[PDB]
Amino acid sequence: SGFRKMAFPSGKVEGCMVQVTCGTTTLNGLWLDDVVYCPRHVICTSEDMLNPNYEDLLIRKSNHNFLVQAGNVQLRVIGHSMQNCVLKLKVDTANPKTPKYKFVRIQPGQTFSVLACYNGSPSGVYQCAMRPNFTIKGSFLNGSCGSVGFNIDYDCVSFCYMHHMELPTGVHAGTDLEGNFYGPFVDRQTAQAAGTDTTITVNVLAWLYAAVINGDRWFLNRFTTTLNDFNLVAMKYNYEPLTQDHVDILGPLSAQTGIAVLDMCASLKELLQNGMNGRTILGSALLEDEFTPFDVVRQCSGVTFQ
Amino acid sequence: SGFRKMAFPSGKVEGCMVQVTCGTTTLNGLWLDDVVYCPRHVICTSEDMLNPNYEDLLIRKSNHNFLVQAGNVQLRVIGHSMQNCVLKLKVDTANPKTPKYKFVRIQPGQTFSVLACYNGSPSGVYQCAMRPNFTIKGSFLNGSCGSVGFNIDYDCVSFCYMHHMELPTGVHAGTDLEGNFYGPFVDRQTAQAAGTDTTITVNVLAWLYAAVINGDRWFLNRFTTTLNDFNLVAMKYNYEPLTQDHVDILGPLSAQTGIAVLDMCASLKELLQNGMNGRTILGSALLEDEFTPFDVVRQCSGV
Ligand SMILES: *[C@](O)(C(N)=O)[C@H](C[C@@H]1CCNC1=O)NC(=O)[C@H](CC1CC1)n1ccnc(NC(=O)OC(C)(C)C)c1=O
Ligand SMILES: *[C@](O)(C(N)=O)[C@H](C[C@@H]1CCNC1=O)NC(=O)[C@H](CC1CC1)n1ccnc(NC(=O)OC(C)(C)C)c1=O
Repeated sequence: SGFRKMAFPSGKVEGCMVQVTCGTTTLNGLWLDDVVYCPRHVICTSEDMLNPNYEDLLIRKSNHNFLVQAGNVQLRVIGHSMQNCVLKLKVDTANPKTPKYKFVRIQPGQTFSVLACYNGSPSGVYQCAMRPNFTIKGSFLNGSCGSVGFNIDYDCVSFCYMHHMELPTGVHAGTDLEGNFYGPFVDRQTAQAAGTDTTITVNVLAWLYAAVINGDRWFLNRFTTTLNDFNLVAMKYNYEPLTQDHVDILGPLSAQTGIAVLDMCASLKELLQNGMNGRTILGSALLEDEFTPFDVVRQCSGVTFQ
Repeated sequence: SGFRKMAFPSGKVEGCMVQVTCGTTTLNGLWLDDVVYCPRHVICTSEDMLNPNYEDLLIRKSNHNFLVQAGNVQLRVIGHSMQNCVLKLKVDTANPKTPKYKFVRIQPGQTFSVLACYNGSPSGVYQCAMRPNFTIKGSFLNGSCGSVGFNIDYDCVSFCYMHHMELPTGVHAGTDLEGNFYGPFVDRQTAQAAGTDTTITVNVLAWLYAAVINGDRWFLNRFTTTLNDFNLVAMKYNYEPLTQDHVDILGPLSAQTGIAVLDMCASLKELLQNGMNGRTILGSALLEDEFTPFDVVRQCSGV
């Protein structure tokens, strides 16, 4: 009972967070086995940031210019390399708290938890989605760079995001753990703007199913719709196209509630056309689009991690 | 920048969660030192749950009836006792991951993180306020009982809530870690209901400050209100009276933004009277009251 925006338990990731310092610059790194991953811009001064040549700047560094701290233990750096926009520091000590992990690249619409960190110390955890415009709506102050996003599957931590920068309007951009940016952004202090964002339609539908599961049913109407006719209406409200794959993905929640996906689509079509008229759904006055179908099932069925 | 509902990192608490089974009931316990804390209704059969005589039920139990598992490992129960609505199971092994901790009783309007768990295994983390009506708007399924709420200050975990029950409307009730319920609720199967709730005024003002700090400033206006005139309006909308103590508590946010509390109050009055006319604040179309002044400072400064 109840429905809440919920993050994964963060403990397995907390035990991987370190502080990385290069000259004057400090930010966070991810310690897994005998490697620390962090944003490559740790090697820049503020001077360099307008248009840094990272290959050149790194050549001029040595292992000893990297101070890595795990709490109050310094980790000795014995190698370094750059992969895209991440720096990999080889250290002489493997992290005893390394979880089972993998590195994944997520798609727009997918959600994940962020462990916000400062100076290598976890400070808070919250749930985000990769927006269609390849930004995230995060909460990040100076010092947060190198904080990561992740999912847990059973015992396995999938790292999908490392934080690098803030864009206009206070949204955020970063890379996968191979250092490739999500979106067309670059790690440079230069004019960049996100494209126009859109609503993640499949997620709105997941959350309408969540609503029904939790006893909110006022928006259910007597109609069905074709996929085509739904998309005609939804594109007019800056909604992402709903695909057959999305319809297929919503199948389990459809069967659970006994409301056909295209019947839910017809309800959403009416909500877009007529508004919510001051009413709320699951305690929100807007349609929520940062719960995936999986997120809904997970929360409504109580799936667990150890 | 940016402003998100944010829970504390849950690792220190995760290291304390165990599974407790008695008979056919399995739920969660909190393992600190050599004691496991859980809801006493773990000892009930469903027929007991009508008006359980806990004292007498517990006398009939053996330490052997309590199956406590921490991951793979069975913890032998060597002692049991009861404190209000909480059961304490002494075990023969002290939790090596016990953090620095305290048990606190939270006040209505204050917030805490919940670690929802099932079968002693962590499921998820989220933030709740203790409502004025002594409920929390949580997300809990069968098996979640014994999940706890907490705040972390530096390295010290302040435990403030343990989960016992759901109420009509899909809200939740529970106890402090001494087993005393928040609100007038009782741990038995009997029809119970939350009283009428009120909106935490000071928290709404904190969140409006958070909005301004993050550059969302459209609702600011050149007007001010007296404290009394503010309360006359807001109390019509079932907002808690704003006291001078509240105004004082907001002083750091007032100072950070340069907006006096009674200036911000004029925004709030106008939002209540006229609504948002299609606009949002920090991406919400409603006024949010589950962020404390501390939560906003913490998040807009980065502790
Ligand atoms: C990161 O370097 C750190 N040490 O924490 C930092 C994190 C940001 C600080 C405020 N919010 C953040 O998310 N990143 C940066 O400061 C980047 C570094 C660049 C290599 C990527 N950075 C530098 C300069 N400017 C910006 N943003 C900016 O100008 O924002 C506007 C467009 C909104 C004005 C930036 O992110
Ligand atoms: C808890 O015992 C557990 N094993 O997890 C459980 C948690 C709830 C189940 C669904 N979501 C929860 O939060 N608690 C209960 O089942 C309590 C036990 C009572 C001693 C306190 N309980 C028992 C009976 N009824 C209710 N409430 C109830 O039926 O609420 C309705 C009217 C909204 C359906 C209850 O919480």
